Amino acid sequence: IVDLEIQSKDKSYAWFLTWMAKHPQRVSRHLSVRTNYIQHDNGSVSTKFSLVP
Amino acid sequence: IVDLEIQSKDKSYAWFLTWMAKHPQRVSRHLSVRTNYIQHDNGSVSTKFSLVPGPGNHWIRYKGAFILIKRERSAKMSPFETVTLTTLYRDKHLFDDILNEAKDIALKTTEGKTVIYTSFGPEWRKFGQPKAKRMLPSVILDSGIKEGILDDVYDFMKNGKWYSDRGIPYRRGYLLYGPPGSGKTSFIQALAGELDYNICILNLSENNLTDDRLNHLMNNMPERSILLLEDIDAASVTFSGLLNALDGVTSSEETITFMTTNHPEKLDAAIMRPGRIDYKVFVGNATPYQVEKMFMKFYPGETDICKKFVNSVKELDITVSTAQLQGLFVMNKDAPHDALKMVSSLRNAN
Amino acid sequence: AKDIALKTTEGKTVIYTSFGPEWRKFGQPKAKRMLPSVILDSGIKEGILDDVYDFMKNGKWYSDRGIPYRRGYLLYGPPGSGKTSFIQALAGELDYNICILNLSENNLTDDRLNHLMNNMPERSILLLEDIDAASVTFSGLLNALD
Amino acid sequence: DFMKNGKWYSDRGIPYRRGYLLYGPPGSGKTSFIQALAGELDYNICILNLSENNLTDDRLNHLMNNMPERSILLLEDIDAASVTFSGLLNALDGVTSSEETITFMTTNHPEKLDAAIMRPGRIDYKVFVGNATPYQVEKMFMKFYP
Ligand SMILES: Nc1ncnc2c1ncn2[C@@H]1O[C@H](COP(=O)(O)OP(=O)(O)OP(O)(O)=S)[C@@H](O)[C@H]1O
Ligand SMILES: Nc1ncnc2c1ncn2[C@@H]1O[C@H](COP(=O)(O)OP(=O)(O)OP(O)(O)=S)[C@@H](O)[C@H]1O
Ligand SMILES: Nc1ncnc2c1ncn2[C@@H]1O[C@H](COP(=O)(O)OP(=O)(O)OP(O)(O)=S)[C@@H](O)[C@H]1O
Repeated sequence: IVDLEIQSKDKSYAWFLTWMAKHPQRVSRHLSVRTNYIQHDNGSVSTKFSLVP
Repeated sequence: IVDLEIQSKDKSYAWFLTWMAKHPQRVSRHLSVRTNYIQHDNGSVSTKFSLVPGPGNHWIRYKGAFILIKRERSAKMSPFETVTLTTLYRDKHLFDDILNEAKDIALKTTEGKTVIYTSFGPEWRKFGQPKAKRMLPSVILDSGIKEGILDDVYDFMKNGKWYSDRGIPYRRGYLLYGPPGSGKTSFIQALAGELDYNICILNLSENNLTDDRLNHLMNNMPERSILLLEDIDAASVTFSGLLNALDGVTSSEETITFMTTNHPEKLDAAIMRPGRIDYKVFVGNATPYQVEKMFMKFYPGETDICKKFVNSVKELDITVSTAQLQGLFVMNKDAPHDALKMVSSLRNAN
Repeated sequence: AKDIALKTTEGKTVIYTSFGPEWRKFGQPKAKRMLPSVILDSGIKEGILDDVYDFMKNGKWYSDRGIPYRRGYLLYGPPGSGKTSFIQALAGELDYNICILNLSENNLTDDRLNHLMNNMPERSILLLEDIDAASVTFSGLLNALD
Repeated sequence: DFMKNGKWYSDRGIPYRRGYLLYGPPGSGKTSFIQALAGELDYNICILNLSENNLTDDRLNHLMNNMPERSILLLEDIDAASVTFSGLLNALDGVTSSEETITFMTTNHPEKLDAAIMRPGRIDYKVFVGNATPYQVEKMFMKFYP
C-alpha cells in the first residue's frame, strides 16, 4: 500500500535537497550544519550557518 | 521530543571544539590530552599538557537546556570524524547561538599575535601557534614606501561600495620585488599585524596542488586575512589556471594578495597586468636613510655615532642590504662603537 | 525542485566548474557585471550582442537548413583588454550561467570532455579561457567542438 | 650571546633564530665540532636530510616547527639539494619559520649555494673550517701524545 522513489547523486538530487531545505512544512528532527557565505555589498562579506536536514 | 543536530568536517567544526573546550559549565568524561607549544617571554617552555573533551559523550548546560555532545570517530581518524548535539526540549534555537558563540570565539584574534594559515588540501589550516605581531616601526623601508603602501591598503579597504558601483572586482594585488634581505617578508608580517589580519601562505610549487584546489583555496580563505605568494616567479598548477585564479570569472572577492620576488623580470606580462598586480614597489638595497633609521632603531639615543656610521657606510661604497646591517648590529649588541669599528666587515660577502 | 533550482537570482550569475564528468556550482553567485561598465571599442559590443541575439532567436532556421544549432565566439587580444569582463557582462545580460572549463587540467579525458560539453546546465555559456594553452587530444577537442 | 639575549630579540622584533655555516675541505672537523658543541650546550641534535625524496615542504615546515626542546637542527651537506628551493628558503626565514632554534649547516662547496640561502638572516655566522694549520698540528699532537 506504499510507494517509494529513490534518486541517487543525480542532477535532480541536489535540486531535491535545495527544495527540501526551502520547504516550510518540513518537520525534521535531524539537522546538519554547513557554513555558507552571505555576500552583501554593504559592509563586508560574512559567514552564515545553514540548518539543512 | 528530541532534536539532534550534527556537523561534519567544516569550518564550523573546529570552532565548535574550541568553544566546547572553553565552556565552563561542562561535565565531561572520556577526555583526551593535547600537548601544545606555549611560550614565555624569556623562553618558550613548550609542551603544556591540555585536557580536551575528546571522543565520547559529554553534558553541557549552556543556557539551561542540558545539551548532550557526542564526539566519535569512524573506521579512520583528518577523515571520518563528526560531533553531534541533542536538545531535549525542541529548543533548536540554542544551536544557532552555540554556533555564533563558537564563531566569535574562534574569530577573536589574539591581541598581540598574528595567525598563519597553510594550505592543507583544499582547505586552510592553522599552522603552529600564533606568532607575535611584528610592529611597523621595526621594518625600516625607504622614505614614502611604508606610507604609500599603507595609504593604498587603507584606501582599498575603506572604499568597498565604490568598487561595486563601477563593477570593478573588489580585489587588490601587491608586488614587493627587490634584492634578497630588503624587508619584504618582514613588511608583510608588519602590515598583517597592523591590519589585525591573518596570513594565508600559499606555495604554488607544491606538486599536489591543482587548479581546482587552487580556486577552492583562493575562494575559501578565512575572513580578515591576507594571501601571501612567496616567490611568485618559482612557478601541477597551470599558468592559465593561475591567471584565472588571480583575475577571472572564478576569482574570489574581497581579498588582499601579496607576492614577493627577487626576479621580477622572470614574470610574464599577463601576471603583471594592472588587474592582477595593481601595486608594485621596488624594495631595494639599503639607502642612507635606511642606514640611519636602522642604526637609530638598534641604537636609540645617540646620533653623532650614527652620523659617523652612515658616513663610513657611504665611504664603503658597497650595496649593503638591511639584512646585513641587522646582522652587524646583532653582532655588536648595545655597542655602537663596536659596530662603527666593524662597519668594514659589511664589505666581505664570503 | 527543478523550478526552484533553475530560477536565477535577480542580480547574480552562477558559475559552474568541471568536477569530474559533470558540472557543479562554484562558490556563491557573483553579482552581475553590467554591459555599460565594459568599455569596448565602437560597434564591438553592439555587433557581438546583435550576433548573439540573432543566434538565440533563430532556433528553427538552423534546424531547417540542417546546420547544428551551436555558435562559437573568440575574443583575442592583448592582456587586460576586456575579454573576461565582457564574458561576465554578456552572461549577466542574457541571465545565463558561465561554465568555466580548463583544458589544461590533467585528469580531463576526451570522453569526460564530451560528457561535460553534452551535460551543461540549461541556459548557460561555455567559457574556454586560454584555448591556446593546450590528457585531452587535439582530435578529440576538435570533434567535441564540431 | 644568542642564547642569553632572548628578550633583546623580541624587543626589536627580530625573529629569535640563528643560523650557522661551517664550510671547508672534508675532514676539517665540522661534524665533530657540531657534536662537541651540542654536548657542551647539553642539547640534542635533530639531523635532517633534505635530499630524502619523501620530504615535502609542508612536512619540512612541520618538522622544523615541531622540534623537541633544547635541540640543534643539523643540515649536513646543504649544497646537495621533493623539497622546493623557495619552500626551503621560507622555512629557514619566513612567516612560517619557527622560533628559538639553532640551525647548523655544513658544506664542502660553499660557492654552490645561492645568495638567498647565504643571506645573513638565514645564515648568520659563517666560518671557514679549513685544512690543518701548524697550530692545529701542534695541538693535535699534544692531544694524542700528552
Ligand atoms: N628593512 C628591514 N628592516 C628591518 N629588518 C629587516 C629589514 N630587511 C630585513 N630585515 C631583517 O632581515 C631578515 C630578513 O628579512 P625578510 O624581510 O624576512 O626577508 P626578505 O627581505 O624578504 O628577503 P627574502 O630572502 O627574498 S624573503 C629578518 O630577520 C628581518 O628582521
Ligand atoms: N574594456 C574594459 N572596460 C572596463 N574595465 C575593463 C576593461 N578591460 C579591462 N577592464 C578591467 O580590467 C580588469 C581585467 O580585465 P579582464 O577583462 O578580466 O582582463 P582581460 O581583458 O580578459 O585580459 P586577460 O589577462 O587575458 S583575462 C578588471 O578589473 C576589469 O574591470
Ligand atoms: N679538527 C679535528 N679535531 C679532531 N678530530 C678531528 C678533526 N677533524 C677531523 N677529526 C677526526 O676525523 C673525523 C672526521 O671529522 P668530521 O667533522 O666528522 O668530518 P668532516 O670534517 O665534517 O668532513 P666531512 O666529510 O665534510 S663530514 C672526526 O670524526 C674525528 O675523528
